Amino acid sequence: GAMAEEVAEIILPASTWILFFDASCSINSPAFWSTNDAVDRIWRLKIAHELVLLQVVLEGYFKVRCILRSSAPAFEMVNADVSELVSIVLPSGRLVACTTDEPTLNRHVLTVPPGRYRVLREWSVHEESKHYDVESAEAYPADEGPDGIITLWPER
Repeated sequence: GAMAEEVAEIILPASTWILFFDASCSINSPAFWSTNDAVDRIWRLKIAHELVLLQVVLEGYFKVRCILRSSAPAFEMVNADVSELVSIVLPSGRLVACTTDEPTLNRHVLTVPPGRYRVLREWSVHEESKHYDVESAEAYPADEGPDGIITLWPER
């Protein structure tokens, strides 16, 4: 039960929002960001479960582990300070990430079967606050993090 099926980690800088979405989502195109009120249209995508939003308190470099799991995790993230159950729709199954600092990041996270997933966002503010002074992804200490874990399992 609760079997890890696919696992990957990304390390990226961010000052406010890390955004997870299907590669086919409108946010993954320049036309989304070239027109006004992109911040309102991000929130509408979140409301519509087309993106998942990872907020950070201050600018830093953060390690995010993403897991496709057969069900909800048997063990919570050990140092998590917050846990929220949301969902995401992935019409192509290609899960990618960007930030409001780098909208063109298009960072591949995982390729999962297309469909709708329950999503657990686990985040450690304590771990996040260790990494505001990280200069680069390469300088992120290998034995530290993840600052958060994003777990997907099929919405049934």
